[PDB]
Amino acid sequence: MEAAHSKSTEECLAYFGVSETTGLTPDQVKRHLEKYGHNELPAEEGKSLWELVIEQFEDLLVRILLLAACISFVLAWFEEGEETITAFVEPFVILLILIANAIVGVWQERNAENAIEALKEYEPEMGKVYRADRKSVQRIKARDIVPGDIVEVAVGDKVPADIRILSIKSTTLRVDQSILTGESVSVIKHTEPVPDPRAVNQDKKNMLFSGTNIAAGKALGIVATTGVSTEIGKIRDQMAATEQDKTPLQQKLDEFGEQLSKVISLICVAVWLINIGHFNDPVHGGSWIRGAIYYFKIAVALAVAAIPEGLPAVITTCLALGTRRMAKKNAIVRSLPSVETLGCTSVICSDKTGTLTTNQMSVCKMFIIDKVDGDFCSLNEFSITGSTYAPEGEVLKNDKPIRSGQFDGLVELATICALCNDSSLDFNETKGVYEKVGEATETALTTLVEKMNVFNTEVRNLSKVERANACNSVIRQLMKKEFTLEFSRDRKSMSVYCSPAKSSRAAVGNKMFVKGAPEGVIDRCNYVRVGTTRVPMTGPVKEKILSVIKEWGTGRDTLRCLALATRDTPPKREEMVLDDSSRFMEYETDLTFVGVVGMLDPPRKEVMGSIQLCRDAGIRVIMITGDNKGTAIAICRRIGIFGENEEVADRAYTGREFDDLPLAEQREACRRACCFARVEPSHKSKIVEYLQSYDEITAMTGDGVNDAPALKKAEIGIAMGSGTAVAKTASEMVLADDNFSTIVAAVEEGRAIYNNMKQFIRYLISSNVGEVVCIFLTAALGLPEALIPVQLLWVNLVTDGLPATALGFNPPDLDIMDRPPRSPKEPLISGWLFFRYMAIGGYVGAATVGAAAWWFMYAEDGPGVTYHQLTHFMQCTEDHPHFEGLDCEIFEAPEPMTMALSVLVTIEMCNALNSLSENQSLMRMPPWVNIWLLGSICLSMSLHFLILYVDPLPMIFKLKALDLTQWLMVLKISLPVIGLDEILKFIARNYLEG
Repeated sequence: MEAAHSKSTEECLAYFGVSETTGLTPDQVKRHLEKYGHNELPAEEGKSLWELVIEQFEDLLVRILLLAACISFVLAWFEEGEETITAFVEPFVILLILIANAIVGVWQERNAENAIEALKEYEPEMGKVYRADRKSVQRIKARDIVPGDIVEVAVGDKVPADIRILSIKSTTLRVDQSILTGESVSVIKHTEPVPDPRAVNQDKKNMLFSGTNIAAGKALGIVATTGVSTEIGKIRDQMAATEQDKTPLQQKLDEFGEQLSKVISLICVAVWLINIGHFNDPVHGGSWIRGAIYYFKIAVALAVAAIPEGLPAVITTCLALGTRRMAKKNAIVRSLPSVETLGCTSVICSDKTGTLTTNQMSVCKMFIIDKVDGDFCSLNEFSITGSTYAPEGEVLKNDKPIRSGQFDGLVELATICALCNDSSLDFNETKGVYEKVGEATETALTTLVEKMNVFNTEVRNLSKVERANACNSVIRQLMKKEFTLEFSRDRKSMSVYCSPAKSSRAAVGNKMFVKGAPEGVIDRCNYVRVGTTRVPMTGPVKEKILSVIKEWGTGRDTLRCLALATRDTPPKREEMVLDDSSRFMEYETDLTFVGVVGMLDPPRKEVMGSIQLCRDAGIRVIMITGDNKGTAIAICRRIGIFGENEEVADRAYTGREFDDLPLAEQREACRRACCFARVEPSHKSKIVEYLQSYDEITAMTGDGVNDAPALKKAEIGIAMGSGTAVAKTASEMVLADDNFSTIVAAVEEGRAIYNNMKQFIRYLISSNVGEVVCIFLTAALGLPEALIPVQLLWVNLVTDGLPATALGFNPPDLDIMDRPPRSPKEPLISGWLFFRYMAIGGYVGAATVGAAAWWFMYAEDGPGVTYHQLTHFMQCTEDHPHFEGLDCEIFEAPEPMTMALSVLVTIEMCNALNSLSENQSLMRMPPWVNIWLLGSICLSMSLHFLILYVDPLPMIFKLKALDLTQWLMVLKISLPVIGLDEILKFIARNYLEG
């Protein structure tokens, strides 16, 4: 690793003193071991999440509760033993709950690391290295690279470590970058320097890393690095040995968690500390040590209520049962905790040629020179009938279907596209896929001549395999190809040499068909192919070629234009010396320029629909591409990635521009930025960091054996279907098909997931404040019962799980997409929503001042008594030395404790209107929306009978009162005060309707 890309290739030879000639000798091998290492690469290291992020804060309350329970038992058993009855069995039931906490805990960890799960392995086959340590072409194996291996990347060499190109033993070189970038495109690197000091991998466009050499390019490259030192290794393991990030909904878990824990830990301790007086007094005190431990357990019950353990297991359950009915798009669901987390997606940064450009590269347009007189040209311009790898659908004459063989120029044109085409299309029926065999450029040509069907062959009548190459090889069966000299960067053309078969016309009547990059062809093309005829290169003809390159090339319509020229006067294998670049170049004149074909990386497709919602309504799609700025501009406008014919400069920033400007302006590319041109993993990470500092939290695409800080540190790894194992093993949302719906159903179904987590987390935070305030009543005042430790846990058992899933979840709420644009800046805890939370908190607070404390009077439906005066003075009742302690303890009696428990259960359950819809209250009551609440009510009902009547529970808790109206003090607050939240939804800009 060195500036290398920037520097002379000739210097790069000297950098290790190596060549095909003077090869890597044994002490050069040694010399390099003695510097760089030898591809020591860490594996997987799927680190966990749950306990660390949640339990290990409140552990010192919730888990040590077990120890405190044991100590209270140990005390009592030495003092009044069995006699402690309720609070004797209470430590055992606390133990039972702690066992259940541990079970729920281990389930949650074995999902949290199971999100990460079995990340990374499988390097594909390395390369043929020339060496001198054995001067033999060693098909090297991953570890035994010793920087300076002279790798012939060529036939199926998955380029091993950090390489820089030295020399090519062919005129083409195409190195696929799927396995390096995500972007599944066989890029043109180049032998010579890329002068700019940019350290990133696209800007290193002569440095090679894990790229697929697609055989078209018998190259030779120097291994510039090996080991952790290697860019590939470094960029793997700095993410994928310890992966995690904000995984979008988790960032909104922060909002609650980060504050809550610290507050809860503190207030639990405060409840204990204030009690210094009130631990001494009678039914808990006397032996005030009991009192202290009692209040500790009460304060820990407060912690349980405020940080519910069930909650994340519940999301995992909602997730499981949700996702299997959501996801009508590409979503190979790699792991459960990827999805109900993914559903607050804010940016989908997809690599270009997968989905956003369907990796189905066919020719979309062409023009031939039709006929020319008085220099004015009939250019027989055309679009091609129908996108995709469909060899059906011929050619449109402006733009209506025509069998292409009806036009004279299209004969020799088709002969170019079939012959000057050494790659292919196959229809591997076995896999059901039209495989783009070899270079996508020539696959496009294959599909083109199949569509064209110049020789009117039956085609769809041979097997659909043969139908990918039939018309093609009919042409080849006439004009027998008899060598090819492939596309060089320099001459900007390739020469296929072909004459008839059967008719012995080789050498003599042997034509040459040339294909290459625009200008380099259009100037050597000294003749215009006037369809059949030939004239010189005439003016207005060349003028309209020179419009087309900018027309269908810088307009919204932009083709990847490829110029095609026939040679008429039959060249000679006898004059064709078959070696140098320029030799070929000068043979390539007498060129009757036929026209330009254009492969616009699929037309329609479809990729535009999503992008509206992915510009405004929420989830911004970015194109990641190896395309340069100018091309990417138009290439994006073509598919609505920048929507209309609006201005640019900004909308497609290059990874170069991005990196030229220091980190502030680099950041100030990222917000709502529509495309990032010339980008790879090294840029993808930076894009995420900047997106996160706008809250445009990510889902980033890649596949490659160094896409790791774009798989994670990127919220969700979107695996390209394409190259490497590590996509499909380590990225959570695997793509398979090219459908654009994948994007749309984030702004649809992903926002449903967001609403799931909303109503779910809402319920607990609004209801279970009742449990929270119960602790305040029982602990601060003289036992005016609400919820003794075990009694608390029953309300928990009612309110966690079942109501959260009941609202959640399923069709969550009304207005699924139709809900306001989820503009990445909305909190979870929206101001007026927090006001609602506090209002419901006020309600459950007042209802717990009810509990038994108020409720022993007014309309009790049981204890026809009162002394609700006394409650005010703290030191109420509690066994004899207390204010008015003639009685033992009126709240300790059967009906009040059990009923206080029961009233909290019911009053918290009333929140299942306020948290049911977010705000569309009345209209989200009809049972075709999520009404699992029926099951929640069934829980409360069955548990009511159980807790009251079935005596084993009355031992631990207290005994039955009667199923009745009950609590007409407190219950008759609930429904009116819920109606007050209706009024609160109408406060300000006061409409009064709902």
